[PDB]
Amino acid sequence: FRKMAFPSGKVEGCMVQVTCGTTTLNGLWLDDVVYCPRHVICTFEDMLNPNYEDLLIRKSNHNFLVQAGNVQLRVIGHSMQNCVLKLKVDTANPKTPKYKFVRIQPGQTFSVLACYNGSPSGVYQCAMRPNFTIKGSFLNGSCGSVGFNIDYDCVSFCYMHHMELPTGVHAGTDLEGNFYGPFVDRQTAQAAGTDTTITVNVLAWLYAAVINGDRWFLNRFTTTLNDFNLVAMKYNYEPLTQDHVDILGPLSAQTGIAVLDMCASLKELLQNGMNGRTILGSALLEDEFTPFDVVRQCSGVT
Amino acid sequence: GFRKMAFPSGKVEGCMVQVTCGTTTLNGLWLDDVVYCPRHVICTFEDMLNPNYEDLLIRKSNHNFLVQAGNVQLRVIGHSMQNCVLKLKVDTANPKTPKYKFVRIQPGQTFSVLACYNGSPSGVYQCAMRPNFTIKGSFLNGSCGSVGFNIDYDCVSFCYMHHMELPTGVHAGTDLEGNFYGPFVDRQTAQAAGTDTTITVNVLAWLYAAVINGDRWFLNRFTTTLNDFNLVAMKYNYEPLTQDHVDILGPLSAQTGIAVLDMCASLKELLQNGMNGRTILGSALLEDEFTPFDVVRQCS
Ligand SMILES: *[C@H](O)[C@H](C[C@@H]1CCNC1=O)NC(=O)[C@H](CC(C)C)NC(=O)OCc1ccccc1
Ligand SMILES: *[C@H](O)[C@H](C[C@@H]1CCNC1=O)NC(=O)[C@H](CC(C)C)NC(=O)OCc1ccccc1
Repeated sequence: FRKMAFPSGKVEGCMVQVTCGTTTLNGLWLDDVVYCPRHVICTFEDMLNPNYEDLLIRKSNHNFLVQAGNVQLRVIGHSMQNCVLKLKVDTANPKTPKYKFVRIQPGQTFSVLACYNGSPSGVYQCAMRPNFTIKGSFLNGSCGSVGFNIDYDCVSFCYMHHMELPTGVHAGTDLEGNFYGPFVDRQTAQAAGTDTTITVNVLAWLYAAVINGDRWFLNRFTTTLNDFNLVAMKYNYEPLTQDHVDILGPLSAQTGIAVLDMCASLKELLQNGMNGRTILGSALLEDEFTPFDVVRQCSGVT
Repeated sequence: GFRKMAFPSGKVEGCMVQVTCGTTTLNGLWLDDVVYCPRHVICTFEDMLNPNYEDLLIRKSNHNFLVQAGNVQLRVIGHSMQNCVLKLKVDTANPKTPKYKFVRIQPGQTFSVLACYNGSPSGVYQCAMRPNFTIKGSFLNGSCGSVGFNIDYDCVSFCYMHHMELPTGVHAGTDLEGNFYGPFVDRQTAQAAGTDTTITVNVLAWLYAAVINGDRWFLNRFTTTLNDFNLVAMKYNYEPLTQDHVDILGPLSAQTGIAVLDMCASLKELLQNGMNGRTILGSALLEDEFTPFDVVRQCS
């Protein structure tokens, strides 16, 4: 199995650069609005302790340089929504895809289109960790790069990049500017809370193993969801939600293995280990494949 | 941070089409007025078992090829065969053709794959040409004609077209000139690859990436000569490290202050002792599908 990103072309067509003063980052151009992180309006000195409402009062439409490549897009209005700036421009992007704005849950995965100066540089799969960080790959100038999923030509944007935490993981917002997790867009000392393993995704990977014929771990036990959740937390595993049980439905049906039966199989792995054996060729339980990712890879969805 | 990252696929997405001959369907690459696709599209499901391609091709007409770009059919006005690749001349030029080149990559080099089905892009991921000329892909029925590529300043360098899956689950294909990487043939028969080896220069590049990313547990105070390292590498089915490789690792050594032969001593310890259940960049195994260039591009 490999981490497979979505094709990025529909998003590539929406990336622009936004500059204020000498601070340049990326923005997302959909119809006649450009979305970008609000700290574009900060000087380096401002970022330590910014008063964003006051900083925005000192900015006019003509203070914003928005460029598609080297081509300027005239700003005709501006507003701030939470941690994102919305710059109304005088041109509707002809490459705007069908799109939605969505707020994802921990455990969900998405493709990141890493960009610099409005120019796409690479694409990779990320998972939202339970502590609301992502283990990304971002350098200076990457803010405003977005994360997304695609379903049948509709792009669901879920992440906009804002910052790096001292442990080297990354934090950001949805496209309404609301941070994932307890982070704020100030250049202050912030720490990601203790992370946990994404149980629903480990279960998805056990189903993927079963589908490919690797099933030694299937036991003769079962469990209740509550009993499992209480034990899983003792092993630094996330508890399962009703939604998690439901999204495992299709893999459960495909393999004929009840979700709570697989939970009991995982519990044995946690209480006794792997005892030298492997699953899908690995001694470690992978937790960044969602049940959708497993079915997406085993099917030919485009 | 450090991830396996692919090139943005938009420039290639605009070139993918569907090609059908009878009941066989796969993908094609549309550049200017030509569509490139694997020649086994002309085979029936049963022809595939043992095809004679020149004999099968002379019996086809232009109208036997159905090329669809999205919903729109392109009319085939000519066809030729170049090795294992069919070149279909269409009456329409692709307005989305990027600046491009056809290249044949070297074992150990990496490229992005755009997996497609029925002419529609499905996923993108990074692959390496293994020393035994297989790739570890993720491809299903209908993925043939999917391409691999690298992108440099808006010029797309096409290096791979997908043709088949081996019994072991690894994959084989050709360059855009139709010549297979490796000793494989486009016939529906079980084929084995030569014994694979590990790409040593890539493992070292990845160890330098782990250092850049503030990880050092595997480093040591020992040192080694190039020849003494290659003796141990060969013993562990690793590829030889050349002076050219040592040179290519130069920038990464200067950035980290770790001489190449010092990183070699580190890797030799890793090979003879194992990782003892520790991990490097979240991995339990030594990763060999990042080139030195891949590490530099992502780390700087
Ligand atoms: C936006 O491009 C940038 C992305 C960072 C650059 C390095 N890797 C990244 O992901 N974001 C920032 O520079 C961000 C701006 C604040 C106003 C949110 N600041 C930041 O990430 O600082 C981290 C930091 C905090 C405290 C001390 C030292 C560094
Ligand atoms: C083209 O879409 C397809 C890609 C395969 C399909 C399964 N996964 C893939 O990557 N290629 C073929 O179907 C190919 C046809 C030519 C060799 C004529 N055949 C193939 O990959 O099967 C090889 C094989 C050998 C022995 C047993 C089973 C399969």
